[PDB]
Amino acid sequence: DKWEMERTDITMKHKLGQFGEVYEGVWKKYSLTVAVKTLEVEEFLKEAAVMKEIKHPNLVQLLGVCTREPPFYIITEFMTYGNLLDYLRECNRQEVSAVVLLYMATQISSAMEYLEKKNFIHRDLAARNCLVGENHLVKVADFGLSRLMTGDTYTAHAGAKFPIKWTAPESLAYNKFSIKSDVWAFGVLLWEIATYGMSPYPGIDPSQVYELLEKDYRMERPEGCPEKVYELMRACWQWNPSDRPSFAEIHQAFETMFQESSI
Ligand SMILES: CCn1nccc1-c1c[nH]c2ncc(-c3ccc(N)c(C(=O)N(C)C)c3)cc12
Repeated sequence: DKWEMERTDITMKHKLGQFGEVYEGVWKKYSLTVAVKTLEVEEFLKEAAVMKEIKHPNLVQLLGVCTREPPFYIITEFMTYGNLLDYLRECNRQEVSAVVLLYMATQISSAMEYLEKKNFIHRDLAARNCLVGENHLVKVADFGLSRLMTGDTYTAHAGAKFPIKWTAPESLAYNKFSIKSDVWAFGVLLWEIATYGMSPYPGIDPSQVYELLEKDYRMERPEGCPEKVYELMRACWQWNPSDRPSFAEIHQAFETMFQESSI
């Protein structure tokens, strides 16, 4: 297809390794700095297939694939400032102000509304899996997206391990994932943003989080976080998946807040 590329079109500059086999590269023809994911086989090739169907300003854009013979490449745009978590921790808070925080939440929710619309599920939404470009542009990392009709559920493989503090209670107890477990994770992401990259449930060991969530314990409102934003967080953390808002509802709320904060 139009996506298929020659391996020799790209030269690798620097290895980037929390994301795995991921490199900074050069698309020589365009003098363009790119990101390259290299390599099981069938899972990797499906990743590439799904990414061909993703087209949104706030999801990392696929540029090309090398899938004919090993070693296999997935080539995407390069996000200059790296992951959002480290970006928030290291930022100038006078530059990355409250309105900027709303702007980033609006961008992420836009991408998630798109996935909700297009029957995709993320399953690993967190600040570490969002990427930052110039001028506070934020894009959701989309290399591990899966096909799932919005409303349907996925049952994780036996012995699966999750990032507990981002993981919805139905996922923790029953290994069940849906768009609503993404909504839960987004709530935790909101908290990460509001705190400029604090670790969620600070001091609480992961193995004790589920029992607390049962008892209706939730994280308290972060310092300086608007009540409207915290109410959205808490709506995302509703015990019953069906009681949580949709990303369409969430995006509309943030877009309104961002427009009002600008005016
Ligand atoms: C498919 C390729 N891929 N797999 C995972 C992420 C990306 C990626 C795509 N586009 C990217 N654009 C930029 C970066 C990037 C750049 C600099 C950085 N310091 C970091 C960073 O946060 N650290 C801690 C290594 C991340 C990663 C990706």
